[PDB]
Amino acid sequence: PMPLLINLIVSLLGFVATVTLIPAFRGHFIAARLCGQDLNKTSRQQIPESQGVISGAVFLIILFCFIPFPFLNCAFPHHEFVALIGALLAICCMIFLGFADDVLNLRWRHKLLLHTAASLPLLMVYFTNFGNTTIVVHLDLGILYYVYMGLLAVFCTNAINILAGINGLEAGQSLVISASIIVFNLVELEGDCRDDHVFSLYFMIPFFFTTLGLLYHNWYPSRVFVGDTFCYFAGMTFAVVGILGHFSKTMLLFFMPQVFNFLYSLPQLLHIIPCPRHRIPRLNIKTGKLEMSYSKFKTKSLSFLGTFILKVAESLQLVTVHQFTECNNMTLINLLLKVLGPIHERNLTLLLLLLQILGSAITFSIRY
Amino acid sequence: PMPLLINLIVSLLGFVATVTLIPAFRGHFIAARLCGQDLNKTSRQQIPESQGVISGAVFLIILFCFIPFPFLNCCKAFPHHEFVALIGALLAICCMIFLGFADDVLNLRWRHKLLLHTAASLPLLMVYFTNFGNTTIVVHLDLGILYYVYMGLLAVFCTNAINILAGINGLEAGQSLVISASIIVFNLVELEGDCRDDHVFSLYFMIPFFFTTLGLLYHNWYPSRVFVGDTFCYFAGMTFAVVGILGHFSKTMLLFFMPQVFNFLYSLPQLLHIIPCPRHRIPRLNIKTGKLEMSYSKFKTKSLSFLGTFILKVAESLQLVTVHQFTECNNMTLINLLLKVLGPIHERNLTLLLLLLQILGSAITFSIRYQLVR
Ligand SMILES: CC(=O)N[C@H]1[C@@H](O[C@@H]2O[C@H](C[C@@H](O)[C@H]3O[C@@H](n4ccc(=O)[nH]c4=O)[C@H](O)[C@@H]3O)[C@H](O)[C@H](O)[C@H]2NC(=O)/C=C/CCCCCCCCC(C)C)O[C@H](CO)[C@@H](O)[C@@H]1O
Ligand SMILES: CC(=O)N[C@H]1[C@@H](O[C@@H]2O[C@H](C[C@@H](O)[C@H]3O[C@@H](n4ccc(=O)[nH]c4=O)[C@H](O)[C@@H]3O)[C@H](O)[C@H](O)[C@H]2NC(=O)/C=C/CCCCCCCCC(C)C)O[C@H](CO)[C@@H](O)[C@@H]1O
Repeated sequence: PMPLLINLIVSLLGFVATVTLIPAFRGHFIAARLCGQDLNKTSRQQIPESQGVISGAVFLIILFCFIPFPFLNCAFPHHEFVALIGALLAICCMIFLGFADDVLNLRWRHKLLLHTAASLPLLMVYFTNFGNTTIVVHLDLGILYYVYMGLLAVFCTNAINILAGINGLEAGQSLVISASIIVFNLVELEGDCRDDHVFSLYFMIPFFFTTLGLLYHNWYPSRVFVGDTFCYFAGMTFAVVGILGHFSKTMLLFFMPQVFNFLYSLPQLLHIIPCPRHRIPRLNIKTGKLEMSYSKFKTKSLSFLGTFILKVAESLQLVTVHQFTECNNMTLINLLLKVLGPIHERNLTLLLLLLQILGSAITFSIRY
Repeated sequence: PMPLLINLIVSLLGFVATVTLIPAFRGHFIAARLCGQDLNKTSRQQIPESQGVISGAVFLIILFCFIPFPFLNCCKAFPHHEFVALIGALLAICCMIFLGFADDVLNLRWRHKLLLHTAASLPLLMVYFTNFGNTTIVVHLDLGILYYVYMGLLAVFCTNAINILAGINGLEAGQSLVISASIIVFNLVELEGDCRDDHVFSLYFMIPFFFTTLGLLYHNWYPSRVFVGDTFCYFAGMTFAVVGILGHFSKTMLLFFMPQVFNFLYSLPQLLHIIPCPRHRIPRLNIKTGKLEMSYSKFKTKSLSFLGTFILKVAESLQLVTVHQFTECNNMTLINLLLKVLGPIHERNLTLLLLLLQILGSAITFSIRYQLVR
């Protein structure tokens, strides 16, 4: 089709724009103190933080210019245009919130409230355009359905965020997921539901190419860091395409390593097991590779429920406790390291991307 | 009406939210090093910058929560066009808040800022086309694509028109509040007239803006405890451009922009770099007096091109610019011009004077609109 072709053109041009603009603005970011040190590397220099903003900005630009082409000589259909503009509002709000958060370092409560408020537009569009709240069981979920979507949105913004820390991972898994969703959209295009999946494509192709431009700089050695800007941006874009596309189940299935990491980290997130500020592997100076990390805490003080959960985990061979208590920091990165010992940062990132691809293949096998 | 009542309620709640949250987040801003030095006082301390974002944030929140209330049981056919007007306008405003915040953090160049103003203005034009589409000026000529240009530039004007008229305390938020209040009165008067949907839309976007900006002014007033920054400048300008464009009273609105239009044109020679343009063209405080005096731009005459010398000679002829002899030319901004007309004025008094002049401009606009005695 012409719309998809134009979309691809502007998407490639936007990729070029991102790759070009990142270094042009480096001085700006550095002067603004928007930078962070590579915690998993020996050098202690600063590295541009919240680079996603540039990519994010470009992304918006692209869509802002691409809105008209689907409607060339098309009683105008205000509802599809409403879907587009509302989705763009949600995404823009989320990019803006991520950039703000990185500069300001907001507490978790602030984060969650702003996530919900910025997620409302998705519910607006969904209600006005589609507004179906029934799941096969056939039970009509009602208001709770909206809640679900809401939560889903939040999840997508924060899940990708917590599965981070090693060089190049964030944008990498984001790209794998985006590509899988693109393939799924193209397959289902010939099927019964075609408009939903071409919408998902409209939003996915430019995201894919811009995120690629960002990963170009973010790959090991990381010359830049993407930050909450990008994390929340990608999360919300995925939530949008999945919700308005009516394949949130397939998407969540694409979110397998993310879901597993989130649930695995759930005791720390809820303060059951003490949650350090940074829960990433520790580079061993001698090895030249990433070992696991631990949470050290006074044993007796811990709540009873926490001790019980930790004992269950030790029974299941998930946590390598060294009883003070030194529990193994529970993130997917550290779990891969525990199963396969010390791994180089680049190699570990690559392994994680490959596992994501395997999850996508499993999902495709389930659907088909 | 129920929607306007709910709007007023949530607007007052948002005013409280702003006045409360502004000081609460000061630690975040300071720690992030987002602050500026108060150039018009002897103190050297830092003041949190871009606090407008907070207001902006609250603003968005309010409208995100207010979108449903206009449509209550609004028949199986929902009107997507009023809804898209709302949503597109909010996309533009949010994009603009975001642009101002990122610009204050990054200190972007003029080219970058203007380009992004255009790109963030596109949603407004999309809404206008899909919903209204009229491109005829009653002067009766079809402007065609140029109308879309006009609105575009108009948007890009507003965002910047408030930004350049700044520097003293409370001028940005103050003039923005005067404008918003006058536009609210205009919307209410015209509410009972022929065009009710356009003006109730203007109200929807104006009332919460007025009250959140009031929350910001509470702290921004002299002595300034906060700075609003490009975030608030762009946010306000773009909200105004939205209500005016989609409200179909851009002429009346521009008439409300009399101080800002005059200050923009009067600054035009320096903006175009014909006459050398300093990075800050604010009135220089006098340490002895304690009042604000004019500021000049010093430069070698030889470098100055023929056109610049001509403009300067014309200005001197009209008694608009003071020139001494290298050569120094009075900085051209409405603040410096009022100081030329009235000599030294204290900071607070000068701010209040500019607000009063803004009120007079609004009154003139009402007289012209309704053919009333001045
Ligand atoms: C707690 C946690 O996981 N923290 C992570 C999380 O922390 C966030 O970090 C961010 C910064 C981090 O990226 C730093 O790592 C450095 N870095 C990054 C790459 C790199 O290659 N090298 C490098 O040095 C680099 O300096 C960079 O500043 C940020 O501060 C967040 O505020 C911080 N916490 C959260 O988001 C909490 C977000 C709260 C999430 C709430 C979840 C709610 C979901 C509910 C859904 C449900 C209701 C449906 O991500 C970090 C990634 O490194 C982890 O180290 C850290 O352990
Ligand atoms: C050039 C100019 O006007 N500069 C101004 C303009 O410059 C901007 O300044 C800002 C900084 C200013 O807020 C500082 O003043 C201090 N301050 C602030 C309040 C206060 O109460 N007390 C105080 O001390 C405080 O430290 C604060 O950091 C900012 O850097 C902008 O990027 C800067 N450039 C522009 O606007 C360019 C704007 C480009 C204009 C583009 C116009 C194009 C319009 C075209 C329309 C057409 C298409 C129809 O605004 C300043 C306001 O103070 C002036 O000092 C300065 O002289």
